[PDB]
Amino acid sequence: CPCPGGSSCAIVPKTKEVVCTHCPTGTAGKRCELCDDGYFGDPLGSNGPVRLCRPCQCNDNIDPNAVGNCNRLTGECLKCIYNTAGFYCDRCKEGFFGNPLAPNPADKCKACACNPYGTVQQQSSCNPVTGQCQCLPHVSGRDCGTCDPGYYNLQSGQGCER
Amino acid sequence: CPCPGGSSCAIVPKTKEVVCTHCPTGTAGKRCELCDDGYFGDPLGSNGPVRLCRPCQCNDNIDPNAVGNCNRLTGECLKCIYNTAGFYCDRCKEGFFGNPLAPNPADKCKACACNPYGTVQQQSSCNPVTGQCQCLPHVSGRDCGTCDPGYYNLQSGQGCER
Amino acid sequence: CPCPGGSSCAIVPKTKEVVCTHCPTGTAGKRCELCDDGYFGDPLGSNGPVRLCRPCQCNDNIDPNAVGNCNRLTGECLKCIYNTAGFYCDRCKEGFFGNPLAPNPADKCKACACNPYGTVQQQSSCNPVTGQCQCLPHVSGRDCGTCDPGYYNLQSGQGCER
Amino acid sequence: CPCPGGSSCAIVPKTKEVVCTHCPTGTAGKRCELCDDGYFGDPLGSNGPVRLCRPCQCNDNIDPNAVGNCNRLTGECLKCIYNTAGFYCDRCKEGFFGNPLAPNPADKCKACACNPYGTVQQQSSCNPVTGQCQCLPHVSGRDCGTCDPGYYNLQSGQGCER
Repeated sequence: CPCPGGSSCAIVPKTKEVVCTHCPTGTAGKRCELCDDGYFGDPLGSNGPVRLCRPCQCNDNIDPNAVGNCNRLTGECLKCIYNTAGFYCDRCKEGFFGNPLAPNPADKCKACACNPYGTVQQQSSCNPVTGQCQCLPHVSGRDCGTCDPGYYNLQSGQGCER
Repeated sequence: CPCPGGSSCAIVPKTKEVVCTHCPTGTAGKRCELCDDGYFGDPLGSNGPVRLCRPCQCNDNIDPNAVGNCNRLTGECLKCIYNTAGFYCDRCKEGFFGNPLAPNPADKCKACACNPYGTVQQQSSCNPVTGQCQCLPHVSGRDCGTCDPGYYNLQSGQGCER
Repeated sequence: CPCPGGSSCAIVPKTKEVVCTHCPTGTAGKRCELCDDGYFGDPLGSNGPVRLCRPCQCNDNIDPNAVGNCNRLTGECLKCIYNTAGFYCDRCKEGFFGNPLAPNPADKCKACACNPYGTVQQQSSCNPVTGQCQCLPHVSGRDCGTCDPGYYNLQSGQGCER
Repeated sequence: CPCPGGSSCAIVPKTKEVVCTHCPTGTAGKRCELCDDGYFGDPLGSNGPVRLCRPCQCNDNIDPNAVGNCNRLTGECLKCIYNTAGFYCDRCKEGFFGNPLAPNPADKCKACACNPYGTVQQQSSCNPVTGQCQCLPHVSGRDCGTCDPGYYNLQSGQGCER
């Protein structure tokens, strides 16, 4: 059998070709040349040096029971949860802010929720760490949703006036 | 239905009791009061404050396709792979050394392999970072497997002599 | 000069010995054979293979402005702050509980504060994750500080009685 | 003294204004309203909620002995070393590839070194994980520096020909 240590093989009938069957854990493919789902690397050096298959590294921000969580070759996370994003689920989705590495799911990424009347050009994204939205003149609040004390007419859509 | 948002329920016949069926993702149990496998927390505050279920945090040193990787309540990792160990797969098994957080599986934890003739009291464990074994007099090497230059008789089991 | 690339040296007068002076960043010592404070490794392979000096890895739980934060050879963290502890400031001090890796200093490690009247054998340590103290009969609360509903006399020091 | 617990203060002569002097560790400023260098947060809630000052979180890819390693308000890493980059020194500089989180400084980020004759449009950047450069027709190698077996003339600057 043209398969790694442990792998048994089978002569398929539907085309008459041999394929590996008990590929070592972490690898898959007809020759156990691919990494299994949930893993990434290049077990047989098919595309560069040999890279042992290892579990995806997505800062624990992926569903353990989902499939296709990461690119089997590069390790790029594909199914980041909790509104996280980035190559390794280490950023927040655009329009969100917080700390993707915060251990409690609720504290990872919260929506910017920028008030459209007070935010410059009605932007939907805010500072990624503080969440501060970019406010029009004399508007205040993280979401730019209220006028500064003594100013009025937020709905002017151009800042508050005295 | 006495179940969280989304969960449907079913009146079982075999005892005539209702149980939840479409528990929100991450939770499980007849009332979706437990965290699903691969997750940990306390969704309904059954044993302390409410703790949203989150994927186990085992420094990516657990098989994504195994079950029971961590304690569903505390998050303690139970099935650490690559010879890693510790509460969160952040140490190496006893008798191993290296860096459990090293990204390549081969560089995480290697066996001490202390030479029994040169190691003090025939110990099997070595320094967890350097891997240095504790050597008898005039013995050298990480594994204490050879005499210092000019000394002889390692098999004396008491160090080399001149 | 018997010193690495860049290092200049000086013939000291007080004993008449040469010593290196502009050791490359991260290293120190008369021959730049040690790693500088805040770093760990073995730049010249003086005690095993060459290990480039790198900043201590203490999960950001060390004072950036303190000295001696980690062992210059092994990297073992020595001055863990915020009540954190363990080889790499990845555990909580004994008698504390929480998540040493929690990003907010206040959420890392909190004191067990076990009530001495309700805790078994007056223990001071609690579960490292939940903080639950070990309670005597019919005593409840994380700190074991109150009787179960309908029980009395916590100060009995043996659990509450009906 | 208009200063936090522990801080003493001084009436300066050069303008006659009081300023705090023994600010609690991690904070600084005339009112201990700023986080000290090497730290980030908002101790007194001067720009949003109170955020305890904590050491910069730059994946240990910053010089412990440098100043201004991170933004005192947001925590954005400013002086990433070892060719690392990104908000938290968690990417590699452009034109580099590897794993910024690799514990050995040498394995973090290596230069793409794309061969200009074999790389498409003479690009200098390569795949961030594999380092593979984008090669012209019939050119091979990570750096696109040699022709496929049986092809010739790499210096054509358009791929090799048979």
